[PDB]
Amino acid sequence: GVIHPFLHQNTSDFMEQRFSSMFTGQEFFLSDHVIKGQRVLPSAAYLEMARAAIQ
Amino acid sequence: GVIHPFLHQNTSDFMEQRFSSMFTGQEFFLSDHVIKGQRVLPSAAYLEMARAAIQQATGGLEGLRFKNVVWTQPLAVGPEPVQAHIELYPEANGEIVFEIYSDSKQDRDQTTEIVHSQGSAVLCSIPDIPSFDLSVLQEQCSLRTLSAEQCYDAFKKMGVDYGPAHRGIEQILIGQEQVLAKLSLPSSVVKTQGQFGLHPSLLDAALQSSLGLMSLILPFALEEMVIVGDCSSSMWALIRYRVEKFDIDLCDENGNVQVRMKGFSTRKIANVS
Repeated sequence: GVIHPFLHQNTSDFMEQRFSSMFTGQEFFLSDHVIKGQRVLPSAAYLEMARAAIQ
Repeated sequence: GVIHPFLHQNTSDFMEQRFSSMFTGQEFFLSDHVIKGQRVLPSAAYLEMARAAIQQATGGLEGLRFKNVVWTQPLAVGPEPVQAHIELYPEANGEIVFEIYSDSKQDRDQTTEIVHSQGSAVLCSIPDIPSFDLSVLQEQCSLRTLSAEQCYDAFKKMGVDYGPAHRGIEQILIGQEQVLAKLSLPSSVVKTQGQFGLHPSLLDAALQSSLGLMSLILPFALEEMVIVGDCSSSMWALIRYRVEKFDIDLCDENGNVQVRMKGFSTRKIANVS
């Protein structure tokens, strides 16, 4: 399963700590957040993503 | 899904590169590899785990070398799935130290890490190993021939029950201080040939073939291993008795050495009857 709605999988390697997520547009934070006709990730989402990743 | 049959998920953190896998015991490398009544992860699996882990941690090739590998404890998977982990520690000299352990569920106590395998790895170049003339080796190993039925009957008698996925020995030709074993990926698992670099069936068959040299128990150790190329569906294991050390060359149908193992050692126990 997913680690976190914004952190789908850990993909870290010897060089960098990294997390990766495939956003489809059906998630509530995308389908219900439409700016100028296109689904866009909310600014707040980046802060939550960084927080969870650091945790 | 899983990254690799032995690497289910990446769990690295700022402290360590790490991969984690929950083994249920239904996988072919456990249900068909029963020693003394228990499903046990084949020793060969550890090397493949480490190989796969390194390939992920470096961003993926050939020319990998393991050195000073040890096998300390068996990973038995009973009715409860077992949580295994591999941690990789890189060093400045280019060497990668790996440790493969599992979480014990010692009730009334707090979980503790049980170490199953340790070793080092280095990314080195591919050596130009001369091909073996399989005809000459077959001639040198003409003292006796052991069929697959004979080998796995002996194993079953010793309490080692190899299921279909781990009956890679087709026959063993016996020589003096050496044997030459014909190996083949059991048709049960041919589909999976591409999921592994060091396929546990073939490599475990190579280690099984050490039986031909005339019991071996844990801890095990390996001085050196070099991955030269890919494993094939049909292969040969040239085993040479070199203290209590022997060497194994895994070769393709033409005698090319795809995997060279130097210095296998295992604890000697008296054989009963």
